[PDB]
Amino acid sequence: NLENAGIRGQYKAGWMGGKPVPGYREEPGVDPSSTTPTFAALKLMVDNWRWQGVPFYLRTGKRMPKKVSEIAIQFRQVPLLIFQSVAHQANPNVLSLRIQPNEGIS
Amino acid sequence: RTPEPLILTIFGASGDLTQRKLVPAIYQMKRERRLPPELTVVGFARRDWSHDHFREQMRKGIEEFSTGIGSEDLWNEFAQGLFYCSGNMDDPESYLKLKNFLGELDEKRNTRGNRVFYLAVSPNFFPPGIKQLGAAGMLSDPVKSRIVIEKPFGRDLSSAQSLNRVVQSVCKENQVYRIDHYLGKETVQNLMVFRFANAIFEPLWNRQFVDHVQITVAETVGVEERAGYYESAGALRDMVQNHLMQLFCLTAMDPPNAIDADSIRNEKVKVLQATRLADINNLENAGIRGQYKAGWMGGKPVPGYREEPGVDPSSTTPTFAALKLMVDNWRWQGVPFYLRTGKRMPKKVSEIAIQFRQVPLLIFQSVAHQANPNVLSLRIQPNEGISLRFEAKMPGSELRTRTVDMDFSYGSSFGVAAADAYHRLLLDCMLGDQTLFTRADEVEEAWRVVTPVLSAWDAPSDPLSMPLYEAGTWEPAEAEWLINKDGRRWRRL
Amino acid sequence: RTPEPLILTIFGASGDLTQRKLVPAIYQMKRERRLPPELTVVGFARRDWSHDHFREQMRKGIEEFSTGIGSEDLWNEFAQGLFYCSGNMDDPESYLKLKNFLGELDEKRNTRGNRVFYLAVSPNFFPPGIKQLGAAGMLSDPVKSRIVIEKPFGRDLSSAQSLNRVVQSVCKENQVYRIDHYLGKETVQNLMVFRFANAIFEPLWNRQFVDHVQITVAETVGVEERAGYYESAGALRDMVQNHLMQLFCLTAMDPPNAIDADSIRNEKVKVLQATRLADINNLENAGIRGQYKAGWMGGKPVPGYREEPGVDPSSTTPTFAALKLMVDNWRWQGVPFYLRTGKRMPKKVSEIAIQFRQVPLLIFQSVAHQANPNVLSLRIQPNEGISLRFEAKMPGSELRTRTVDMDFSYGSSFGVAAADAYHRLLLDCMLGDQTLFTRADEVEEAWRVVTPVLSAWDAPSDPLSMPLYEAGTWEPAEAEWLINKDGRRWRRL
Repeated sequence: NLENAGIRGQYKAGWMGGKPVPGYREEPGVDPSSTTPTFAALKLMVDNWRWQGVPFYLRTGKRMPKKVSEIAIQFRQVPLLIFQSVAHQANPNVLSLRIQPNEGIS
Repeated sequence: RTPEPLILTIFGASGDLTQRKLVPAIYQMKRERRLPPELTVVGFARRDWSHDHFREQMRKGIEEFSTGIGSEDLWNEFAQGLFYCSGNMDDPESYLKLKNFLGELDEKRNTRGNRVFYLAVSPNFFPPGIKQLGAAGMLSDPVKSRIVIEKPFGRDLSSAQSLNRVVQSVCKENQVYRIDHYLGKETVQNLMVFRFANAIFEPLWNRQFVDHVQITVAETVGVEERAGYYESAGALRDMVQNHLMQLFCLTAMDPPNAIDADSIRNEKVKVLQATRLADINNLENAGIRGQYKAGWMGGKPVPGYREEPGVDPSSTTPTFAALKLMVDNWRWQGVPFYLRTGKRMPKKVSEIAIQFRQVPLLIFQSVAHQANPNVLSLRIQPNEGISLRFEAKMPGSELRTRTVDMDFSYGSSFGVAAADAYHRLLLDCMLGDQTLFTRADEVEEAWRVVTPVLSAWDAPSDPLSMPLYEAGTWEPAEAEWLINKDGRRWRRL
Repeated sequence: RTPEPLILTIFGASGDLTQRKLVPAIYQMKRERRLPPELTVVGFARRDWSHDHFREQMRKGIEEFSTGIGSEDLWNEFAQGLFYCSGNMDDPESYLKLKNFLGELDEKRNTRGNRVFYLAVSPNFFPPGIKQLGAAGMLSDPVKSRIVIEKPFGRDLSSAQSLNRVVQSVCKENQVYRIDHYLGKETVQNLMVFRFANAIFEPLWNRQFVDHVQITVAETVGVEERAGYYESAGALRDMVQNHLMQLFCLTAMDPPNAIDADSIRNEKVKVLQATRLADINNLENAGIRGQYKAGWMGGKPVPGYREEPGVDPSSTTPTFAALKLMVDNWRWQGVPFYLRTGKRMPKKVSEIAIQFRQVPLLIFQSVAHQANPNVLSLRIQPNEGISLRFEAKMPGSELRTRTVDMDFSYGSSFGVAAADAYHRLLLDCMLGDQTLFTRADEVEEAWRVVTPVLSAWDAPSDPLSMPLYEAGTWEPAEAEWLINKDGRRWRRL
């Protein structure tokens, strides 16, 4: 069932920077009623002795709000929850690298 | 090693089971020249007996329920030291007479002023006896006085708390010995020395590898001439509170920092403080009960529970009791435990099984597309030992894997066997250390853990709704559904 | 799964040991339907043989050095594929004659074209033979021609490099089989399955639980025959590079991702690429020589090394070795690997002993105050199996530990061994699977590892500077000093 490991897409008319932006099937050269995708997403898995059962999610696209590039790693949750605190403690700690403007490690 | 002179003034009044269990045992122990040569025993009952009267009564008992007297003059020498007093369990004059008796009869060897009171009476008599002892000021010096309390210690949370509070006001701790269940020596020590003296077994006890634990005990006799007591009892109040909940604490305990008794008991109390029923809201996911009927154990048919000498025609007393627990500390998070017990099962096994996780990925394909995970299977009785089960290669020309195993038996590869346990417990009480005697916090903890299901089951219901199982089968079907709902299986022993 | 029929050419045949090493094996294979009835063999070399002479000599060989000829009709049905074509080793005309003979045999016998070339010439003739074989272009198609080169693959690093360069320029590195070694299809697969199918033995294999490993291989037979063969080699190109460097690779190898030969060989080379001796500058902490003198064996006198036929009474060829290798990767950093071998030692045995570490802190008391740590004892010699030793409890009223072990022998649950290793080797060569053979990189890396000690010991020195051990003692005391310099002792075995 390929519908569980990938979704295509295409961008139509909208707004980018306060100025109207034409859709994909309007550009000077493209053929109306096309099928070439623009947004792609996947879900890969690794089968070895140290990455068993940890899914990887990939993404890309065009005409998104801003340029970035991230590699976000998310860690598990603590076993005991004595410090229940507030907001359901739904804030697991992550470690994110950056390969775009404002390079750094956070 | 060698204890000190002492006076064993039994407070258990006049009975049959208590004397039959105690007097032959203490006589046998004294015969084996281990206690100090000179000792005294003081008799207390609710009747008038001549010295020769109960002397010959005890002589008849010991001759009937042992191998007789090893010597002839030694019998009279031992009997010189067995006296009987007069009194009751409520009269203040009774304790006054006992005090006079002791203060006059302690002249021989002075007994160094040490005394101990072994108590063996009907459970309802503990509060009056302890209150009378406390008001009378029998024991004041906390160096030579001890008090022993026998089973049962209670029946529910409130009674246990009340008894603990009452006994706390009279004297401090380090003097009460809540003897009842006996998980004898040469088992607890064996488990410690096997677990905390190797460097290849300790790093394999985490949520990382261990996936599943389960503990089982099983009997064969069922119900016997003790119907008078068992008529007001249950599996929950007979085994799950006294034996299984100590085996579980011993299995899941943290490594202690010293070999002293205080550290071990402290660790046991700490671990038995994060255990809870799996599904407290709905008892149908964490509890099943039963009652055996229409048996065929052995070569002859055996009658059912509701139809035998001494019964309640419409009763609901259980005899099988599963359970589920789930510790949630920093080390055993998300790992379930199962407890099972019952009566009238074929074999009398009592084991502990640990099932490890599967390998992260299967390079090698086994037979029938399935593999048997590794298992450590510490056995308790009979033939105590340790077993392991790993995987090897079938001698064929293809990558086909079977399961082999290795064994180890204590009896054959070490000595022959051991001795009785009651004498060991009495000697340990004599010496003055408390390694296996429970403290007064874990009793309350166990009662708190098992209270919800106890209250739910105690409410009377339809007598026709009790699940039943024929004597010979392992379990009723509901327990099978409980275990199978997740994807595991009872170990067919 | 019987391989397809084909024709064999045996270069340098009709010599010595070729009959007893090939004819009985192929005869037994054919009798056991291992090959189709379309199998033929062809002789070679220069002496003027005869087809009837070939039949008579083969009959004599099978009668004398095998079970027998079985049924006469069986030999009649066999005797159609044994021809001969005399020719010089370095004669291109004889090579063209061989090609014409092969073509005629293909046309008549209808062998379908596929071929395997077997080489059994003296080891000082590989370059000319390979070059002249490649001159005529007998090896063009990929599955049509496989060439097997017998022991040994050179002596020093330079000779091996030259041979590799010569081989690389004639045929693709997919048909050359270097045979070599003797580890069959039992031990290798058994060890790999045991390591990579359990969920307990894997996490305890890195550098934070293991302390050191030892690998022992011992024999009791003397130099026996082949004095000329031994005098030119010594026990460093005979048993310490062929055999003893396979146990190391199999023991210290990272897990693979498949089963075919590619992944296994790649992992083996990757492991072998990051090893080195201990003290390269000073060769006194990383090597000891030896030589066996006169002694007692089996209650009978046995002469020393310098009394056999053909050995001059001044030779310095070793018959004992001892190294100390060390790995330098992310997993085995700082754990020595003591190796061993020898001759005339008693109790022929092989072993792989792994010794774990001690516990962080000790709270218990040892009987001998030694506290022997746990050991795994993988065995390869007869009585194969796995044995592990841990601690238990001394019966009595005291806390002491005593070392006891489990056991599991392959000879009880199994014992039906496979055929001769040579038969399986030949079958695998026919069908095609390079799992059990060696690539070029492995050979070059082993030679690079052993180069310094070999060069140092090859240089001439004082005739009486060889440390000496009599026949029967385990080793000269120098090896004992090498192992005791750090504290860990040689395994008593």
